[PDB]
Order: sequence, then C-alpha cells, then structure tokens
Amino acid sequence: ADLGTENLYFQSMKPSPEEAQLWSEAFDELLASKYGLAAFRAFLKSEFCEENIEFWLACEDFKKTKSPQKLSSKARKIYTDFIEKEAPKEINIDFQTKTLIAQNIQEATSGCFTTAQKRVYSLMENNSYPRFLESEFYQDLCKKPQ
Repeated sequence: ADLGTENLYFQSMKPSPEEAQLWSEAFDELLASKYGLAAFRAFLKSEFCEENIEFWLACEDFKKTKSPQKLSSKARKIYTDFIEKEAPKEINIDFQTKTLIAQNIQEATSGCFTTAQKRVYSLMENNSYPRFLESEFYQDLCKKPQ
C-alpha cells in the first residue's frame, strides 16, 4: 500500500474500526469522541442538515461560559447564526421559543438555549443518529481491514 505523506495524513484522521464500532452504544459516546463528532457532522453536512449539530455545539460552548459579559454576546451570536429569520444555519424551533431567547439575550443565562437545545438534541438522538448508524459511510468506518 501507500506510506505517502498525503495518504498518511488522511489515515491519521480516520478513527480505528474499533473505536467507530463503540459509537453505536450511545449518542453521548459518538459526541464525546472527536472522530465520532467529525464523522457525524460530515454525514449531516452530506444531507444538508449540519446546523442542528453546529447549533448544539455552540450551546455546549455557551453553557460553559462563566462571564455575564461574553454570555450576552455569545447569545447574540448564536441567535444571529441559528435562530433569527433567514439565519444561515437556521434551526426549526417554534416562534415562541425564539421569542423567549430574543427576550433573554440582554440578561442571558446558561439556560438561555436549553429549551431549543433539548429539542435539537432529542431531534438528533431519535432521528439523525440512528440514520448515521445505518449509513454506508459509518459501516465502512467500522469494517476491520484484510
């Protein structure tokens, strides 16, 4: 086979078959793995619905925020990207969840996006994740060579 620089680079970003197989155990496990996260995002991007997972990741970064100053500004950015009318990464939430967020941006807390996040989480967990696991792409990641 090839031990060329290009190919090695690409192999270095593939998970082992072993670790990919473990992503079937639980959604949280897929997400806690850097490779599993990248795999899931690529599956979703191929189906033009990567915004849910990008949304979810930004809410995780947001939850970990300990400053009220940057917590208000992160909330405005998340809003701009994922929540407002015609946002590039617009998610599907109800007009009344959006309202509450928009109402809360000024005095944002760690749970500004919990309602929206949980909807999006459960969306992915019960929907895109099972489809991920059945994909030809994920199967090949799990296949041991030879």
